[PDB]
This record gives sequence, C-alpha cells and structure tokens, in this order.
Amino acid sequence: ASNFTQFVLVDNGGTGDVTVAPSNFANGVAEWISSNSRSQAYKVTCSVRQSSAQNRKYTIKVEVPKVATQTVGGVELPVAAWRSYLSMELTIPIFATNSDCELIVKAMQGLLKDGNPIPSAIAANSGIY
Amino acid sequence: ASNFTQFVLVDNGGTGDVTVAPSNFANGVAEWISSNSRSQAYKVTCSVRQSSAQNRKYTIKVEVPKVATQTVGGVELPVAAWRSYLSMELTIPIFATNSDCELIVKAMQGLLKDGNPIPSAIAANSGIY
Amino acid sequence: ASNFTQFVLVDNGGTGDVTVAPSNFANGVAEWISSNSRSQAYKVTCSVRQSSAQNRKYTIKVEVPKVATQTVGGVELPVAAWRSYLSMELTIPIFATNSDCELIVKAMQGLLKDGNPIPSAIAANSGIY
Amino acid sequence: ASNFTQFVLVDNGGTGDVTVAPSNFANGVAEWISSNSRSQAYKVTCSVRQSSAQNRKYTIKVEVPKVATQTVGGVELPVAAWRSYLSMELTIPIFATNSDCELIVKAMQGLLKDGNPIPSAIAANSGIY
Amino acid sequence: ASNFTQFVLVDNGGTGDVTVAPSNFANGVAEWISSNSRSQAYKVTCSVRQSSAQNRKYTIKVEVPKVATQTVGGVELPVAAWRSYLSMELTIPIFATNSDCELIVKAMQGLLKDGNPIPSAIAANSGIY
Amino acid sequence: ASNFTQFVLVDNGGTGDVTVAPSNFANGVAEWISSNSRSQAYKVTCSVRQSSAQNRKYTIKVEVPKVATQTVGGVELPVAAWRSYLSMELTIPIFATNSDCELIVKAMQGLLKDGNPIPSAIAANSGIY
RNA sequence: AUGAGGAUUACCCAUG
RNA sequence: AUGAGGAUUACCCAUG
RNA sequence: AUGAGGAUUACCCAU
Repeated sequence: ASNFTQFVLVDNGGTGDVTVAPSNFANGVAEWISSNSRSQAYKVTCSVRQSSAQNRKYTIKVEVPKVATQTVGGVELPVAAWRSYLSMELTIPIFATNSDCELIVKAMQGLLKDGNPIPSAIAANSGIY
Repeated sequence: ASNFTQFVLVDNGGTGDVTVAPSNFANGVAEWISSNSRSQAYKVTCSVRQSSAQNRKYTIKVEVPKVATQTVGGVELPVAAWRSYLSMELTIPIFATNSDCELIVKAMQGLLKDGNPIPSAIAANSGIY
Repeated sequence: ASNFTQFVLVDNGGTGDVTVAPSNFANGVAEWISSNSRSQAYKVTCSVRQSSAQNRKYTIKVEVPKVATQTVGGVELPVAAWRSYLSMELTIPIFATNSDCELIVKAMQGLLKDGNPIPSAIAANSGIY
Repeated sequence: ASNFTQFVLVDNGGTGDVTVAPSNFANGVAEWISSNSRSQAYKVTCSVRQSSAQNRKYTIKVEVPKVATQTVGGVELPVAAWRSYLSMELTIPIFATNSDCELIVKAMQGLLKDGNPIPSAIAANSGIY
Repeated sequence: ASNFTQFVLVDNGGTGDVTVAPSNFANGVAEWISSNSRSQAYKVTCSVRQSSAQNRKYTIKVEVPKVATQTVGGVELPVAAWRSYLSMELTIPIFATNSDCELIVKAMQGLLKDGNPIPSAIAANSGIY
Repeated sequence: ASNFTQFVLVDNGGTGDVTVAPSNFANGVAEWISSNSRSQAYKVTCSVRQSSAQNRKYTIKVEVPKVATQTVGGVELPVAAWRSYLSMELTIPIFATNSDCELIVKAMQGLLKDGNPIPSAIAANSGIY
C-alpha cells in the first residue's frame, strides 16, 4: 500500500472541510497537520510498537483547535485554553488476524457514530445522565 | 432525554450486529455490556471529571473479546481467548463551545472513517508508511 | 523518496507471495512484518551504524515462521510451531564507493543464487560434501 | 556427488566474473578462495552444526577485498586496501522439512533481490529512510 | 508528496553539479549524502523538535569536503583533506503562520544571494568592513 | 571593497521588499536592521574570528518578526511569541582558498534554494516525511 | 499533570 | 535555555 | 569489537 497520505479529518460536506496532510515521519511516528500556524493547526500522530510479548499497541494522538472567537494567525494564550487533546491507545493481542482487526475498527467507528451516546454527550458539554 | 441508552457498537448490516446496552452507573462510571455472559461480553465505559480548574476530561474504554469455549477441569465454560483494549482520554477546555465540541466529534469520526490511513493500517496489521 | 516500503520477501510466482510491510522504525531499527496474526508473521529488521572509526555496520535480521494452530483446553490460537532465524552482519569501510558497494551486493546475491553450493545445501537439510 | 565445488560469487556478465574455488575443508569448515594472490582473494567459508537439541546452525562468511598495490621502500606487493566482511548465521529447527528450507532460501534471496530496500540501501552507502 | 527527495546542493550549471540524495532517517535525523565513498561525501542533515512548549527548532548541518587521495601504509585511499562545517539552528514560534514561515525562508535566501555583503565576505576570505 | 552596505533581505519583487541597512559596528560585529521598532525589526549580524589554530569561523545571526496579526509599532508580548531566530555558524579550515570558499557559498545557496526539501519543509511548518 | 510508559484494563509504574 | 563557546560535527565545554 | 558461543532472536554469554 502506502497509507501515509493526506485525508479529510473534519467533513463539513465539501465546503469548509478540514484536510490534514503528512508533515513529519521522524522515528516512525507519522504526523499529519492542517494548513495553519502550528499553534492553531489540527494535528494527528500515529505509531505502533509491540508493547509486550503478547501485544502490539497503536498510539494515536489528535489535537483540535478551539475555533469560536479564534483569531486566525494570532497569538492566543494560554495555549491550554485554546486546544483539545485526544490520546488513544489501542492494544491488540498478536493473535488477532486481519479480520479480527477489522472488527476492532468497526467497534471504534460504532462507538463514535453520529447519534450514539458518547459522541452526543461530548458534543453537548455533557456527561451520561 | 437521557443519553444513557443502548447502541449498536459493531454494525454488520442488521445481521450479527453487536449491540451493547446500559448496565451500570456505580461510581460515576457509565457502563454498557453486550448481551453475553460477563466473561464474554463486549464492554464500554465512560466518565467525565473536571480534571484541572479549566479542563474537563473524558475517559472512555472499550473491550473487544475473542469468544471461545474452554475446557477447565473437564467442564466447558464460555470464556474469552483474549481481549483488545481501547483506552482513550479526551481533554477539552471549559472555554469550548458546543460548536467547538462538535468539531472534536467530527474530527474523531473522520479519523476512523473507512479508507482513511489509520483505520486502514489497523485493519491490515501494519504501520503507516 | 523512501526505501522504507513494502516489498516481496518470498516470491511464489504471484500467488503464495509473502509480502512484508513497514511496521515500525524506532531507534534506528527498521522493521517489516507480513500481514495477519503477528504471531504467525514474517519479520525483517535492519539497521546501520558507525561501528568503528572506519567501518559502518549493517545488521539484517529475518524470521521465517512455521504456521500452525495451537489447541489447548479446546481453545485454538494462530501460532508459529517454530521459527527459523537469520542474523547477518555486514561491515563496510568508509572508503567504499558506490561501485564497491554494488559489488558487495552482487557477492551476496551470488552466494545465495539457485544451484550454488550454500543455498542448495541449506534447502536440503544438508551441509557441505 | 559433491557440492563443495567451484562457483561464481560475483556475476559481471561473463567477463569480470569473480569465481571462487574450494581451497580447504578442515574441521567442518568449508573454504572457497578466488584465484591469484591470496592477499587479494575473495573468501567464502561455511559450516553447519547442531547448536542445540532442536536447532542446526549455519555460519556463512564472506570477504570482499579492495584490490590495491602497496609500495613501501620501493617494493610493491599485491594487497587489499581493505575488506568488507559479511558474517551471517542461520538457525533452522530440526522439524523443518525440505520444503520449509526451500522457503527459507527464497526469503534470503528475496531479501537481497535487486530493487528491494535492503540491497539498494547498501549499494548506495545508505541506511533506511 | 514527500519532501525527502534528492536535490542539487552545489549548482555548477549542469556540469560538475554536486547533487545529494536521501540516505538515512534513523532517529528522526534526515540525512542526504553525495554519491561518493562515505569518506569523501558531502553530507546534509536535518531535524525538527518541539524544544520549548511554544517553539519548534530546526537543526540543519552541511559538510563540504576537500577531496584528496592519501597514501596510508603504501596504499592509496579516497579521503578528505578537510571539511567545512555549516551548523544552523532555526527557532520558530508555534504561532508562526505558513506565510510567516515563508518570510523566514525568503530572508535566508536573500541573506546568501550573490553580491550581498555576507556571501561576498565569505567568498573572499574577509570580514565585513 | 567595503561590503558593509544596505541590501535587500526579503525580496517580494520590488514591491513590499524588506531592506536592511547597517546600524552598528561595535566590536567588529556588523549589524543591519530594517526600519522598524527594534522589537519588530528584521535584524542581521555577522562576525569572523579564528576559532582555533586550524579554523576560522563566521557567526551569522538573523531575527525575523512574526507578521500575521502584527500591530505596527505596538507593544507585543511575549517577545518569544513574535520572533524567529536563526543562528548560523560556518567553520572554514585555514587552507580554504577563495575558490574553496565560493563553493561553500554555493552549497549554502543550494541548500536554501526555492523548491528544495529544507526550505519547503520550513515554509510549511513541516519536518521531513 | 505528563509519558509513541505497562497491563490481567475503572488497575500498576516513572518523572512535574 | 543560552553562549561573535570548541569541535574530529547528530559530539564536548561553560553559565539559567 | 571477535566468538563454525546459546537463544523465547534488536536478548543472554565468554574473550
């Protein structure tokens, strides 16, 4: 294959889409970044290694900028007030076949599918109630 | 409303769908398990806490099992050959708007959409290259 | 440009073709793994480093697995009955030009060419005679 | 029958062809040396031995010389400016059938096939990238 | 894309051009070397790290050799009489826009443009006066 | 000669050009500064000294202002958020002739030439990938 | 609070 | 983190 | 750094 390619991170139906493209590959850690100042960019990083003798583990990180009242290209401090951080860690036993892995991916897609509890809770500054 | 409802975790087109439902909320940790014996069930847990003075942190966990029947002491028991674990932590500043949060959700959905680099790598037991 | 890509390790015409793809490149050690169960995958690693003042040293490593199913307690897992390990080390002085290196490669290819003493001895559970 | 014979180590079509011929086979170590000055000759050695109870272990060794003339005191001698050393060790379990071995050989040939990552990296004084 | 491609380092109008190509990416340090023996090659290395919490730092190195043939122990070896070293560090705030960065690049290009003070002084073995 | 003269640092094709002119010569350290408040100016400094008995060394420093959302003449804090710093250090052995030095300058120009990896990486808030 | 730190996964480890 | 600090250049030195 | 040293193969071992 060669999966390290540009892709659409935020899909707003063609118009207003946020595309993130490869920007670094130091130490096997792939990185995609949107076209912004590094302080306001959407950032995605991913890597895999065999955590133990029994498992392999993907470490996926995502950074999403606060947009409401944002000043494009401006200096916005404190940084912690303007950014959200996602840190995923997927552990998969070495016995998992391609099929097993496809199932795992589907489970992840379903977890975040539109309308389901988790995503709708997050999207509303809410918890479970 | 209420968002603590059941949802289909693994969608196999209506037939063979892994649907998970509410099962516990003790200690502020919402739990969903698939309709199986506790030993072979799929598990999803979620919780939100106001970590910093200015951050809210979601902690989500998903467990995908590889169901199997094991003969222990000459008796067959429903068990799991192994489990795949997804542990994710999402940190959102309190200044995030609902619109700002929807953006985070959309990013996560685009991250795992079919065909995009990351889910592709995972499903093929490979890294990004 | 990039040479850290997917390639054919075993060529069985166009069918049994064993392909190994990049998986990780941490600490100057490149790693390729064939698809499906990590437990039954082929592995190839490589690294170069300045061993002494005048020498650079390559460390190639290959693993050929014997695919098999392991049944225990009635639970079967994809495993490798055993593995064949290849560990080679190539030392090349810094005075070697690209031409000198091409020659070294030809020597390695010739060593293992079909019909020659060494490869044919190995292929037949034999030694030299 | 005999596989301890002369063979082509470097194939330069039908001209620069480096041929190496048997020279000695003492203590289970077969040795091939190219013709002319031992000082500027190519060397190849090989041996097999039962490393452990279930493993047999091959130890192949190759030397590629950089032909040069050494003048000292007005006396010139055929020497090797330097040498490139290849030291490989192949371990094969005793359960390996002739088929398993043929596969192992194909893996070795594939590893060094023209155009693939490793051989092409070596041939260019490069590493992986 | 990919930006890890070869490029002409020293342009002598198509004839005698010193072109350098990718050769290593181990440890997050991209390396390019000219098509020579490792001992006489031109070398270019680059790396980026997020130094401060709000800075990104590029570290670039270039090595220009003075090729020579040295007689060591009565044998001739390709070597470098000496080397000229360029070590540059560029610190860019994370708030820098792509446009802000293009400005940095243009400044560096204008800095070394033919006829301008600095490259003039360097090329004449003198200081600024 | 007398190279300490005003020159164009950022060339935007005649219109919008950034010219930097001599502004200080204390301690043999030449300084050029653009026509701005010292906090928002483009600054260039250069000096040469014999670092050791074998080498001479040029120390070139450049400072480039963040322009996006900049407020001309305003007080912008923190300073580290609004400025980029370039620190070049060129070491040249005392044996280098004028010609040798011209080569070194060309190498530097080629390193930063438009379209080449290093400059295009910087100009895109990127690394090598 | 961090960790391309580990897990048997609502637990354990290291450093602010 | 600095250094018109040094190098044999992906290494070493001094001070925040 | 070598070991026709061992390996659960980027570990372990004498010199």
